Parts: sequence; C-alpha cells; structure tokens
Amino acid sequence: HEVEKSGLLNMTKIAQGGRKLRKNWGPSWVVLTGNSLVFYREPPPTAPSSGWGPAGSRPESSVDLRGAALAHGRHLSSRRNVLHIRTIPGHEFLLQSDHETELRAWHRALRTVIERLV
Ligand SMILES: O=P(O)(O)O[C@H]1[C@H](O)[C@@H](O)[C@H](OP(=O)(O)O)[C@@H](OP(=O)(O)O)[C@H]1O
Repeated sequence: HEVEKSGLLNMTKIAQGGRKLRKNWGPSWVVLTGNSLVFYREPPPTAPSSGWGPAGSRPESSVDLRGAALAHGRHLSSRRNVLHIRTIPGHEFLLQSDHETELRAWHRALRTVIERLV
C-alpha cells in the first residue's frame, strides 16, 4: 500500500456523502497510494519526498480511489488549475495548484491509479 505521488496542493471539499458543502480552500499535504488519497493538515517535519512522513503523523482524511471520477474543476471554482474528484460514497473535492505542471502531474497520476483499480 505505498506511495505513488505526494505534494502540497490546495484542496477543498465540495460534497460529503452527496451532501453539498461550502468550499473551504486551504493547503494540504497530499499522499496518493495505489488505492487512496490521504490528506494531511501539513507536510512532514522532514524528508517530504517520502510521502507519509513519520508513522505517528495523523491524516485528517482519505478517500477510496476505486471507481472514482476525474474532471476539470471549471464549473466549481474560478481557480486556474483545478481538478474535481468524486468518489463512489459521494465525497467530492477540488485539488488546485498555482503551478499547472504540478497539478497536471497529479491529474495524470490520479487517473492511472483509478485505472489500475478497475
Ligand atoms: O471568500 P472566502 O470565504 O475566503 O471563500 C471563497 C474563496 O476565498 C474563493 O477562493 C472561492 O472561489 P474560487 O474557488 O473560485 O477560488 C470562493 O468560492 P465561490 O465564490 O465560488 O463560492 C469562496 O469559497
């Protein structure tokens, strides 16, 4: 169960179990594994390229990527580089970076992960 990609992104929840939510954008240390996206309030104390950081570091949340859906976040945010993710329990969120190459890489990595879970 380990790390395909990790990085800081801006994130907001859009819906939880299909209930719409008021956006609340903010920075998150994001960790993509082969089956999940895990969100941390902040990045590791050190060795951030390792993804998880210390084992005692607790995540705020994570989602199951099996059968998740990806889409451009244009209709849900005015932020330039925005990706919308919807997972099968009906959680929806936006990921966003000020750097399009960063967000582009996340888009491609996330897709590949969902695809390997079919
Ligand atoms: O003004 P505060 O309470 O901080 O919250 C806003 C954010 O600051 C904006 O970034 C949101 O718009 P974008 O998602 O288009 O960036 C904006 O989204 P909205 O204008 O589409 O509702 C709000 O979520």
